Amino acid sequence: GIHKQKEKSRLQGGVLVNEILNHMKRATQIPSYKKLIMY
Repeated sequence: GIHKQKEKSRLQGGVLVNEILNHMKRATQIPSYKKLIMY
């Protein structure tokens, strides 16, 4: 699964997805965290 109650939303929900992308992308822009999980 990749959605909680997105179904409830008709079109507006779409915008939500877009926003999410930003956050995710930013993550790849800062792989520094890798060091943490790593040794």
